[PDB]
Amino acid sequence: IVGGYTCGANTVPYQVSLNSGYHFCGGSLINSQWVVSAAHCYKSGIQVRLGEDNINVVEGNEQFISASKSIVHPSYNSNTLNNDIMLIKLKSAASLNSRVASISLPTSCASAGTQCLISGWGNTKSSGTSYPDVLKCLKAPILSDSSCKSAYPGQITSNMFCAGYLEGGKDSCQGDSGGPVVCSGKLQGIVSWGSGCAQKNKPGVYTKVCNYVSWIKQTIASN
Ligand SMILES: C[C@H](NCc1ccc(C(=N)N)cc1O)C(=O)O
Ligand SMILES: C[C@H](NCc1ccc(C(=N)N)cc1O)C(=O)O
Ligand SMILES: [Ca+2]
Ligand SMILES: [Fe+3]
Repeated sequence: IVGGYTCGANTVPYQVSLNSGYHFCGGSLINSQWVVSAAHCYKSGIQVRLGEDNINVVEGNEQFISASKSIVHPSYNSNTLNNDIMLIKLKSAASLNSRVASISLPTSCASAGTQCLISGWGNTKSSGTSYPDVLKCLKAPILSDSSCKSAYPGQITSNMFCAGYLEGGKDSCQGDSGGPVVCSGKLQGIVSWGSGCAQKNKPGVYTKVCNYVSWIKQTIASN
């Protein structure tokens, strides 16, 4: 996260870190046994780390659980990033408490102007590389479809939305991928892509979760 602030230990209880010997993507806990992340975050040997703040130190409250299976959306296109969503089933159910909790799925899509919270352990620099130890936070508004499409001509599908600031300086970044975009207590987006990080006129692009609620429920119900 670029231009954000330190969230504070366990203030974002649904945030998870996907780990394979190092943090490589974020994710969101939606129930005791399932996590939602981005399809481009797929890889074998994923360990889900819940209740984390400092990802380099065991401070307590952490729960490390192996992924039993990862389900990338069948229509995911790695070239366009359309349908960039993936479900991860935990080998064992997580112990839910004040520090580890699930986030609700949306019942309706969010409108432009809606303020949301984006979080992650991704790069904090727009021009360079600097990964944080603790979780970073950023409040960003969902942009209008017209502004989003004008920023990324012919690259925005109905399953994506832009959020952030056109002036630059504040944005999600590499390492934040798969992480949550929560608005009014509901998971509305997943950190997907963008052009560089925090660049002017190049807001972040996110997977529009409200379009996948039925798919998520039907998939979880059959697995
Ligand atoms: C999909 C992945 N990119 C991820 C990615 C994530 C966040 C942003 C951003 N500035 N908000 C830009 C990105 O390009 C990749 O290019 O491999
Ligand atoms: C900045 C660089 N991402 C580059 C990038 C380029 C094109 C697309 C796309 N819409 N097909 C997505 C991306 O995430 C990166 O994440 O390193
Ligand atoms: Ca830790
Ligand atoms: Fe990218």
